[PDB]
Amino acid sequence: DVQLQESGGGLVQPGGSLRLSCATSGFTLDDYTIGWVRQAPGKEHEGVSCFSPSDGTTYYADSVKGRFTFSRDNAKNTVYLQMNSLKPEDTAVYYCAASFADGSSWCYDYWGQGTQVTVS
Repeated sequence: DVQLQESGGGLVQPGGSLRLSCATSGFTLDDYTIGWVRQAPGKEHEGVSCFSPSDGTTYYADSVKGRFTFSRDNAKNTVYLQMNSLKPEDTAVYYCAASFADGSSWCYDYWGQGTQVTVS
């Protein structure tokens, strides 16, 4: 079955950088939309990025455009979130999330355990 595991969270300075990794098991990346969703206690979850293999587009939340960048290592089946210019409001648990690429949902059906990012 689809399984995801995030890593790389921690405490980072204001305006700093951090690179999260999501390792996968059970599928090839090109069959799925994949990306990142975050949730801070007290707020509903917020999509951060989502990648579609139908045309290779990555969608980003307006709040992170230009600061956060998604990438994949297709051979290693691992995806990444490169965060730059971190702000205190970026503090949240970050999940990598995926859906089978059939047009009905996107970065929704499966998620990992999450990794905490805390910005001072």
